[PDB]
Amino acid sequence: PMFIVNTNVPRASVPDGFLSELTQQLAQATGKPPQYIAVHVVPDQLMAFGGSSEPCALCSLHSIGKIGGAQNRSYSKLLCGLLAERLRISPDRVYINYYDMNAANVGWNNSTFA
Amino acid sequence: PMFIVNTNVPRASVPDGFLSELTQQLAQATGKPPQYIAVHVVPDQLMAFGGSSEPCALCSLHSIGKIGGAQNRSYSKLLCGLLAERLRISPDRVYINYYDMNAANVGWNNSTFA
Amino acid sequence: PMFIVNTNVPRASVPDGFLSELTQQLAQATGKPPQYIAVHVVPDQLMAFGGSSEPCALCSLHSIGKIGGAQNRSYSKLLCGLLAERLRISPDRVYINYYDMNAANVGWNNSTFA
Ligand SMILES: COc1cc(-c2ccc(/N=N/c3ccc4c(S(=O)(=O)O)cc(S(=O)(=O)O)c(N)c4c3O)c(OC)c2)ccc1/N=N/c1ccc2c(S(=O)(=O)O)cc(S(=O)(=O)O)c(N)c2c1O
Ligand code: NA
Ligand code: NA
Ligand code: NA
Repeated sequence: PMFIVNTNVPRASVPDGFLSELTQQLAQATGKPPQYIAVHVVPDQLMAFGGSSEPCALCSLHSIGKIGGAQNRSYSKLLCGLLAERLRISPDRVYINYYDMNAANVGWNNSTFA
Repeated sequence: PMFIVNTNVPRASVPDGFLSELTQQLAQATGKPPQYIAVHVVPDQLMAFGGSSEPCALCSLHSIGKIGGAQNRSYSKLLCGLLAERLRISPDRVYINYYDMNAANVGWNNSTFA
Repeated sequence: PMFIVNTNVPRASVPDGFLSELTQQLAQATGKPPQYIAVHVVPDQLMAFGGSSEPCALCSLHSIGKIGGAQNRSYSKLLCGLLAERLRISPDRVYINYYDMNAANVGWNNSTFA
């Protein structure tokens, strides 16, 4: 799975340890081994949410399967939780787009997952 | 809705008010409430369009609904118009990918829109 | 087609000519003219792959058609090869998401490709 967070919070506000915490929490939530989890955090962005420049985040989570209505509600609770507690971003200023990828449409290590 | 622009135009060439202008104009073109519109501008990027490093932009508009053949033409006209006028990027060096998101696949406020 | 690579390798490690090499080789792999290929390299990113931050890349290739099981295997071998040779990124720390876009969902030059 791959999780990306783009945010206007400055880099100095992202705690040491945050990529590793995301990695573990995501391995647990998706049930995938942490070796297959990739995480990307992009701070200091020029962005607005509802017109406002208060702390916000635009995120995505791509996974081959493990995406669906109930799982996505559970991921959002987890990930909004983490963004609130670690980056002090309000959950109503977070979007997370979920993508259930076909294994044939994900390249890795010179091939695809199909 | 979430609109993202990545461009090789430098930050100093992004005029004050640009994020607000996008928010406002997208609210109107899409008909959706502006409190839900997020915008994100990423300047100074290392990019090429057609092999050329002349100003260009690669963009995404994601929304729950309001995505379709006629509507996307209207957004393309609007958004190429703003990138030409404000960032001096030629419309034929702009790509915009449109995504009609399922509500179950967008997290917000600890849950999803489902 | 549009190819984006996000990587933690520093900008000074991206060799001169790399965006042109990606442009040329993708034009060949996809069969589309290079005038229509866009590429975007994002170095110096805060990322982890499998819990750690050795060189890695998270990529996307969007194309109108020319996306499918065999083609994507070939694109993955081509793009992992380039990232390994040119950026010193191991193929097993690369993910590439492939997206077959509908023409009506790609804006360009004030309209869409529909
Ligand atoms: C805004 O639109 C929606 C909103 C909701 C909704 C509302 C409220 C929610 N949360 N409320 C609260 C309240 C208090 C909270 C408090 S508090 O202390 O009590 O204050 C503390 C905390 S805390 O942080 O725990 O402390 C909280 N979290 C709180 C909190 O979460 C919420 O949570 C997830 C979700 C759900 C669905 C919606 N829209 N759905 C669709 C679906 C399809 C559409 C299509 S189509 O069908 O797909 O085509 C086409 C088109 S169109 O083409 O554009 O016409 C459309 N418009 C579509 C469309 O709109
Ligand atoms: Na130049
Ligand atoms: Na896109
Ligand atoms: Na992607």
